[PDB]
Parts: sequence; structure tokens; C-alpha cells
Amino acid sequence: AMSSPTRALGFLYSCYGGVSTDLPSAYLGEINSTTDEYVLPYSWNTDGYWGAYAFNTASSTNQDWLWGTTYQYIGQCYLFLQKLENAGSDIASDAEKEQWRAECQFLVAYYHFATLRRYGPIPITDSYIPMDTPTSEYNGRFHFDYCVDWIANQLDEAAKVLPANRTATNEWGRATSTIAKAVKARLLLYAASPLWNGSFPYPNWQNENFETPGYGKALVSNTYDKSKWERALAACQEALTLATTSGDRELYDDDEYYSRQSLNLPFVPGVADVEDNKEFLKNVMKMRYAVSTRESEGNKEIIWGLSNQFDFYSRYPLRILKKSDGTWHAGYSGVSPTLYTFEHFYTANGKLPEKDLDFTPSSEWFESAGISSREDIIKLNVGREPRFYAWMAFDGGDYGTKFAAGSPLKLEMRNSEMHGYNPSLFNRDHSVTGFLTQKFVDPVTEFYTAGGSTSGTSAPTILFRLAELYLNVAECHAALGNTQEAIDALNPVRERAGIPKLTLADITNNMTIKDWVHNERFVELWNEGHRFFDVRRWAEGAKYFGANKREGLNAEVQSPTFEEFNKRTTVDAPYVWENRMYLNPVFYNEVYKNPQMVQAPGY
Ligand SMILES: [K+]
Ligand SMILES: [K+]
Ligand code: NI
Ligand code: NI
Ligand code: NI
Repeated sequence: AMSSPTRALGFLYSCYGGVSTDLPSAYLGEINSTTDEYVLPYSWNTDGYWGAYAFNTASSTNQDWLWGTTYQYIGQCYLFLQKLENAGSDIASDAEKEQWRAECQFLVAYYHFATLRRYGPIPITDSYIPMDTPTSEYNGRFHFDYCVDWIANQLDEAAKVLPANRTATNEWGRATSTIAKAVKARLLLYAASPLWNGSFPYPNWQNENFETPGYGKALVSNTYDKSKWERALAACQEALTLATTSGDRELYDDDEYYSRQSLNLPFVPGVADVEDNKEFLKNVMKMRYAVSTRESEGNKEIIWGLSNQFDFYSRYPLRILKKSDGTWHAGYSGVSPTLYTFEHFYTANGKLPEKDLDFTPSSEWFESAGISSREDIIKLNVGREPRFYAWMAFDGGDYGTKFAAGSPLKLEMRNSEMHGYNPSLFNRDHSVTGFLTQKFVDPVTEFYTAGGSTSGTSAPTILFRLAELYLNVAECHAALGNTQEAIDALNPVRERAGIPKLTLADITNNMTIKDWVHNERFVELWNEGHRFFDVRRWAEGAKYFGANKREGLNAEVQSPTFEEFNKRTTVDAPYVWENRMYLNPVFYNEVYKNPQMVQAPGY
């Protein structure tokens, strides 16, 4: 696709340039910092787009135009393909051309999907568009179900050609059949969901002067279609089977990496480092490593990951460690897990705290657990599942392993001169809720008194991993009424996390199979850029993202007593949900420039 093999390869490489769009876990990104998982300080709303999307002040002139990027790279793909058709065998063999075409095909499909999941019905662009094209020829949005069918067919075509697995040798992760099928699986699952399968809030939203074959001017189905779940199940089953066979993927299950890295097991309240507790404590560290390790470190769970990194300082506590020069290593402490998060991670028995007969009643959750020398730890934070201690952090508990000059950092969230609220000292920065997260934080992370620090070796940012494929299959079985099979899909994820398996006995009028799947997803994929899309596709924006839903402790008052601090407090920022927020508004200019384009409803 130009004047030499090296040139053409470089051109192909540039086609992958858009895959970091809506990067998971980047704290300024709206798909990350606008959900009920966690909140950022309201004063941080001047930075990035998260504020606009969280508080419903996004508009056609105040938006994240990722559409611009995705169609930019789609064009780059078809431009490549066009040049490659005129390319001789001195550029690439026929077999290699086929590979390159499949890579571009996958990319075009993925880029469309990345646009679809944010904007809804989109124009299908399946060729290079010369800029002297008459505006009357521009495609408008195609009906959502038309879009789904095309993307799915494009992913299936690419999967026929692409290899199922590749060796990780550098930072360029090229497409596989495994990735193609996993994208399709997530696509069809989304398509079968309430928002796109019977619960779209604007049933009369439609095209004005553009037709979709099979649908006329309609844009979204307004009627439940069970066949969508049937096709989603088959797609999810296929993706899982492929990944676990020639994809050579398996859930990360190493219990001893911490040991090979010369680390101590973590402090967990009520679970002392003794022989009878080793399994639990080792599960805690396993779950820390599960989302912070390379394939070369032994992780074979990641299906698609990127070299692109995201910031950690935003989740670190305020004062980390006093250097020998008297100044402090410091974090921003802004990523602030909600009570919703602290109430929906499981108990040690694999149940919701509220539902668990063997767990503290909600009336006592904010009382001290009375743990000697760690009296700040409340009862809610004792007796939980390994994933909770792996990924969360709280007053009186530890942050990290080697964090503060080789030792774990004890959190003092009520201390205005350590990790607590104090605008005069820390300016904008503080935990909004009194909690923190340490997900993705490398256990080897260490700040040095002499200055400097290490965050250990870097890890890919996950786009797709295998645990998701289990959860997807589980969700399809649940929708179809296949209760045992839904349970069978959830259980490998539960067992790996060190909580009990579900049986039919666990499925009741107090905890349905759909409850279990959705909560397993909330936990396992926490802060991996899913909750944004999942709450939307489930059409539960009002329920989880609405005004006053977000809660935490009394963490925005200076130097509170234990009793003042530990009180359920509504997060004090103008969060709202309105139905227009299901969709990303189209850039003002695009709506103006394309006569066949319609704006999202309410924008
Ligand atoms: K790989
Ligand atoms: K407890
Ligand atoms: Ni309806
Ligand atoms: Ni209870
Ligand atoms: Ni228009």
C-alpha cells in the first residue's frame, strides 16, 4: 500500500492509531468518572470532559468528539485498502495482503462499534469518501439494528482470516480472530439489552430524509425481540470457546507471584497472616496481580490490551511518605469510591452485605469494628471478599505493600495533615467519600525517602479479558431463562476470586439470576470502563446515575471525629440523570454539514 514493504507496514500501523479512544480507567475520561462506581472532586470539573457528562451540561458544542477520530481512522483504513489494490507483489505476497485486509476489516468494524456504543444509530462508512462528494450523497444514521448486523458480519469475515493468537513482542498488538469474536460478543450483548431491545426512551426519534433498508426512517426498535438474546448467546459462547482453545487464554490463577517478588501477604482486618487464612490472603494478591501483569509475567487472561497507560496519582492517598528533605511524596486522592461500591462488593460468603444473614446489620455498618490499633476500621469493611481488600482502601487499613519506603501505608482519612480533607493544605485534592481504590496499583509500587520512586513494571491497559466472556455468556443465559447455565458461567469467575460458587438454591425472589450476573459484572470489571455502558444498555440511568444516588462518608469536613466522619452522606455536587444522557450529542458542525444527519434527542 505504497512504495515499499516497510512503507506499507508503516501505513498499516497508522490505521491502528484510533484504538485508544475512550480509554478504560483514564480518570479524566467520561466513560470512567461519571458512574456510580466512584466520584471525583467537584472542583476537578474544570479538567477534561467528565464534568460535562456527569452534570448534564454537555451539548453539541460541549462534547467529546470521538466520532471525529473513529471516522478519521476508518477513512485511513479504506485509503490503505485502496492503495493496496494497486500494489505489486514486491510490496506484499497475496497471503500477506489477505492478512492486512482482515486487519483493516476488523479495525473498521471496531471503530464503528466504538462510535455506535456512544452515539447509538450511526452512518455506516464502508468505503473511502473523497472530500468533493456532494453533500446530498452523505449517509445519515442507519437504524441501530442495521448497524449491528453489518459490524457483526464484518467482524465474522475478518475472523475467518486472522490468527487466533499472537506472541507479545512489542507495543503493537495486532488483530486476532479471538479479538474479533470478543468484540462481536460484546456488540450483540449490547444490542439485546433493554435500551436497544424495547426500552429506548424516544420511540418517535427518527430520520428526516434518509432511509434504512428494512426500516424506512426508523432508528431504534421499540419492541422486545427474544431472538437477539439467542444470537447474543451463540456469539458469546463462540467467543469463549475460541479464546480458551486456540486463543490460548485462561483466567489468571497464580497464587505465588507475590512470593517470587519477595512480598508479604497483605493486612486484612479479621484475617490474620496465619496458616488457616493463607488461601484468602493469597487470593487478595492474585486479584491485585490479575489486572496489573504482562503475559511475560504469566498472565494469559488478556484478549486485547494496549500499551497506552493511565494515571495512578489520581487514586493515591494525599501524603504518601515524608522524604529526607522534609517534603512529601504526594498523590491527588480524587478517585473516590462510593458507598454503592462499598455495599455491592461481596461479603466473604459471596453475598451482598445487605442480603447476607451472617453479616452485620446495616444499622451497625458504620460502628468501629474494635480492631486493636486499627480502631478506625468500620464494621462494613470487615468480613468482605478478597476482591474488596485487593482493590479498595479505607480509614485504618493499608494502602499498597511496598508503598511507603517498603512498608504498607496506613490510611488516616480523618487526619487533615495526612490523608484527610484540608483545602488550605491540599487545595482541590481530597477523597470525596472517605474511601480510596488501589486497583491496578502494582504491589511493588514504592516511594523512597531519599527521593524518587518505582511503580514496578508497566501493565497493558485492558480492553478485553477472558473474565468478561464468562460474564457475557452468563448474562445471555439469564435472559433466556437458562438458570443453571448462567450459574455455570459465573462460577469460574467466582471461584478464581475466592468466594463460594452459586447453586440453584441461591436463586430466589431476594436475589434473582439477573441480580447475580449484574453484580458479578459490577465487581469483577470495576473501573474497567464497563459500568458507563452497562447501566445505559440496561436502561437504568435514573436508578443508578440520578440525583442524590451517589453517597459516601462525611469526608468534606476538616478534622472530623470518628463519629462525625462515619455517617452516610449524599455526594454534594449537581449530579442528575435525564434520558437524553443515554447518547453522546453530535458535534454541532457535523449536524450542520451533513444534511442527512439527525441530532440525538434532547440536544
Ligand atoms: K497474546
Ligand atoms: K462485619
Ligand atoms: Ni416498548
Ligand atoms: Ni445483613
Ligand atoms: Ni442536518
